[PDB]
Amino acid sequence: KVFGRCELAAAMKRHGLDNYRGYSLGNWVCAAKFESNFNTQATNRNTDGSTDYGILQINSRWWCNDGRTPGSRNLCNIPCSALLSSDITASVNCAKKIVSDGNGMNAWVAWRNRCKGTDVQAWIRGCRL
Ligand SMILES: [Pt+4]
Ligand SMILES: [Pt+4]
Repeated sequence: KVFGRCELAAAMKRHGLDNYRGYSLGNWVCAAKFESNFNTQATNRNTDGSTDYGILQINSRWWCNDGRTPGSRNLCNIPCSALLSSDITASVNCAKKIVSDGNGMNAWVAWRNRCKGTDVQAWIRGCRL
């Protein structure tokens, strides 16, 4: 599913991401925009053999099992395919674990490079939240 910007903001808010570990909603919407262009079915292969999955491009090296990443850790306890669903619940629950790990949202390279320190409130502007 390809989310609309405000539709996604509303689903993220409902799943408890607004101000989760101090990151306002706009940060999460911005990260999703640049990670996956709001497409729950986005996959991207990394040079190390791991793959990133879903709306927040969560990586198979640490976070999910895809059966093809030798020595992967599966910290979210979830098949990576579950992260591609039109229901964002699995992605949200896993992202909460990731952002709690010590490095906050810096774990998402596009958030670091494209969202961090920008006016992220613009991403929720005009939305009925
Ligand atoms: Pt469809
Ligand atoms: Pt909804």
